[PDB]
Amino acid sequence: FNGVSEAELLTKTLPDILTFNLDIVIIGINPGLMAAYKGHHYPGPGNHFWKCLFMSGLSEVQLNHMDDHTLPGKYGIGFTNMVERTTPGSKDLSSKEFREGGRILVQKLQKYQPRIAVFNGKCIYEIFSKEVFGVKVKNLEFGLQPHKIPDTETLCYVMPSSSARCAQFPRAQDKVHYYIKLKDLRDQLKGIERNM
DNA sequence: CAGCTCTGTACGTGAGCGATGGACAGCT
DNA sequence: AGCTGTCCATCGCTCAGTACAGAGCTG
Repeated sequence: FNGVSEAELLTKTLPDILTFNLDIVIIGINPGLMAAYKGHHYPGPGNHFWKCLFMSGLSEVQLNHMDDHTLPGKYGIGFTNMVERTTPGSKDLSSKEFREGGRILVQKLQKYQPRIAVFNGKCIYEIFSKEVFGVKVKNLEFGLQPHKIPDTETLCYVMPSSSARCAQFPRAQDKVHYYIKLKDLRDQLKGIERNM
C-alpha cells in the first residue's frame, strides 16, 4: 500500500467518531486494511457505503471517506466498529473477540444514545443479538429490529454489509433500499419528537 | 422426530492492478 | 523511411459477507 506492509497495517486501528445527540451511528465489523491505512471509515474503492449514503439522500452530495469527521455535525451520523483489530478480512476474527466487542459496543451506545444504532452487516447483529438480548432468531431479517439497546431508547437497524464481498447484493444499488428506509425511520422519529 | 447449532460450500458486480501493445512524435 | 521511446487505452485478472445444506446435538 504505497510501500506500507500488511504487517504494519495489522497493528493500526481506526478511531471512533462519536458524539452525543446523533441520529445514527454506523457500526462496522472491523477495519479492513485500507481503512487502517487511511485512518478513515469506508475508504475501500468498491465499498458501497458512501455511494449508498448519497443515493439514498442521507447526504445531499457525494461524500467520501475523507469527510467522515464532518458527519456528526453536519449530518447527524457517527461511526464505530464491533471489533477494533484490523484484519485481512472478517473471518480472521474469533468469537471471543466479537463478544468482547459487543460488550464494549453496548457501553458506547449507552453512553452516546444515538436515535438509531445501525449495524453495517447482518453477521455482527447476529452476534450482538445473542449476546445482548439473548435472542437467536430462526430468520433474522434486515431493517428495524424489535429490541432497544438496554436501558436506552436507541433502536437497532440492520443492513447488508457495505462491503462488495457479498454476492446477494452485488451492487450499491441493491443495498440502497435499506439506506432509504433508514432515512425514513430517522425522519419518523424526529416527527414524533417534534410532535410531543 | 424436530428444532436447535455448527461448519463448509457457493455466490454477482465493478474498481483497479500489472501486463501488453497500438498510436504517435521526435530524431536520424 | 526506419527506428525507438513514451503515453495511454485496454485487457485479464483479482478481490472487497451472506445464505443455506447437511451434520451434529439434545430435548
